[PDB]
Amino acid sequence: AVLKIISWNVNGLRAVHRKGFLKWFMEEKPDILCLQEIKAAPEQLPRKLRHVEGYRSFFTPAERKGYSGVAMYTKVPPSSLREGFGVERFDTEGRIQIADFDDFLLYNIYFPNGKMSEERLKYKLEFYDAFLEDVNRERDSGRNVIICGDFNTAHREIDLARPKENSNVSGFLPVERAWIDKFIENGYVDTFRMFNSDPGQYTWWSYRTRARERNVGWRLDYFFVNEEFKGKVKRSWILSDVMGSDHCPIGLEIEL
Ligand SMILES: [Mg+2]
Repeated sequence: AVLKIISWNVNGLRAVHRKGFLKWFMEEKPDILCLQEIKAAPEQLPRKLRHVEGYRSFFTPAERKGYSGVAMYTKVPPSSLREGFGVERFDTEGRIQIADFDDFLLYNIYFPNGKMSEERLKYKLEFYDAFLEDVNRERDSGRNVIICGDFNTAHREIDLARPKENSNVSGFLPVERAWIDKFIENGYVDTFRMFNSDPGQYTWWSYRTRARERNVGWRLDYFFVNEEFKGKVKRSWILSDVMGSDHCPIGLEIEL
């Protein structure tokens, strides 16, 4: 059977809701929909957002109000839903949904970002580590994994408009690029680069300069599967026409 999964850093759900998010949701009709940066507290959401017809909905808010948060809409509910890696300082910021769909585990992650300081960076990298360890334990037990969401890092030079002036800014630091190397070398696949080899493919553009209309952007949103499972991924694309956020959605399509 074909399964369509979408992943989107919505940059505040309320905000994307005001730009026809429901219209588009109903149009595309994916089997699972992963969301990052809900920003709003779930018990505050317009009811039509929390109660979408045909979809059970899962919300994982941060402690801070107005901040972070992840969400998942799925036609068929999972066996269970985890909201953490098991290390405290990472699990309390509503960044983690690990949902068990029997055939695979679905990681909906909103990774942090290492900007403004070194501690911020340290936390991002330690987060990366805690995630890698978590996904490996699950994979080593013979489970198949799908990781999607905002990784906050463009992998290679081919993954952003301006690499040269950015390699000392967080998002493209060699350290951050080095991790994605490690991550892959542990047995995981950037699904999109399985089918697309072109440059100029982005998932985020700065609102601040109308960067999208020029396509001066970054690829920060990824779908990852474990190598043993790549045979079953049919499509992996970027829905770059879909407006409403500073990120656009990206999609995965799998078999059985
Ligand atoms: Mg954002």
